[PDB]
Amino acid sequence: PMFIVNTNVPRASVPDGFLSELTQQLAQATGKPPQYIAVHVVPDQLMAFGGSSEPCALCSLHSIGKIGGAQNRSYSKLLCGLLAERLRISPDRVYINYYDMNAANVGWNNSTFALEHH
Amino acid sequence: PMFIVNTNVPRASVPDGFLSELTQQLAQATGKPPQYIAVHVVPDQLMAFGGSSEPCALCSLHSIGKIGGAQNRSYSKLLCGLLAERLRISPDRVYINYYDMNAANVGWNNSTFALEH
Amino acid sequence: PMFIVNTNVPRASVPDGFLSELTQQLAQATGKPPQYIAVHVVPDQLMAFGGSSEPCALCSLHSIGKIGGAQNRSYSKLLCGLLAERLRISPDRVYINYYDMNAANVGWNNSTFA
Ligand SMILES: O=C(O)/C=C/c1ccc(O)c(O)c1
Repeated sequence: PMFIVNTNVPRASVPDGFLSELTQQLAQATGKPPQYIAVHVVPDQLMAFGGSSEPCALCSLHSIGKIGGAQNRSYSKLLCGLLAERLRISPDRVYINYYDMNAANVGWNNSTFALEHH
Repeated sequence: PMFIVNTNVPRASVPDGFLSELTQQLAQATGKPPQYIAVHVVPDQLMAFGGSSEPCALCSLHSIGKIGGAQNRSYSKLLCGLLAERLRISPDRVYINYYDMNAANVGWNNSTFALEH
Repeated sequence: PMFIVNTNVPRASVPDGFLSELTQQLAQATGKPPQYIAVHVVPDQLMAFGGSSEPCALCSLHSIGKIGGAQNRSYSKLLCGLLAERLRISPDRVYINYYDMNAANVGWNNSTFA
């Protein structure tokens, strides 16, 4: 799984340990080994949410499977809680786009995760 | 709705009220309250369009609904219009990827927009 | 086609000619004319892959068609090769998301591709 956070919170406000905590907590939430998890945090962004430049975040989570109604609600509670506690961003100023990727459409290590056909 | 612009135009060339302008214009175009509109502008990018580093932009518009053939051409005229006028980017050097998101696949406020099941 | 690379490799390590090489090689691999290929490289990113900050890349390739099982494997071999040779990123620390775009969902030049 791959998690990206873009935010107008400044770099100096991102705590030591943030990327490792996201890695661990995502591995736990998705039931996937942490070796697979990629995390990417982009601070100091020029952004508005509702026309206002109070802290906010635009995020994406891409996974092959483990995406769905109940699961995505759990991920949102986890990730919003982390963004609130660590970055001081209000949960109602956060969007997370969830993408259930097909294995054939994820490249890795010179190939893709679809090894069965064609 | 969420609109993201990545561009090689420098930061100093982005006008002070551009984020506010995009917000109001997208609210009107989509018929959604501005409170739901998020805008993200990323200047000074290392990018090329057709092998050239003249001004260009790579963009995305995500919405739950209000995405489709006729609507998207309307969004393209509006957004290219704004990019040309405000950032001085030729419309033929802009790409906009449109995504019609399912409510269940958009997280917000500790949950998603799918409150029904 | 639109190709984006986000990486923690520093800007100073991106070699002269990298965007041109990406453009030319994507044109060759996808068949599409180079005049319409857009490439975007974002270095110096705060990133981890498997919990480690050794060099890594998160990438996307969007194309109207030319996306599929065998074609995507070929793109991955090409693009991981370039990231390995040019940016010194191990291929097993690269993810590439492939998107087959509907022409009505791609804006360009005041309109769409449909
Ligand atoms: O990134 C995008 O928004 C898509 C751009 C694009 C532009 C021209 C093409 O022929 C194509 O397949 C895709």
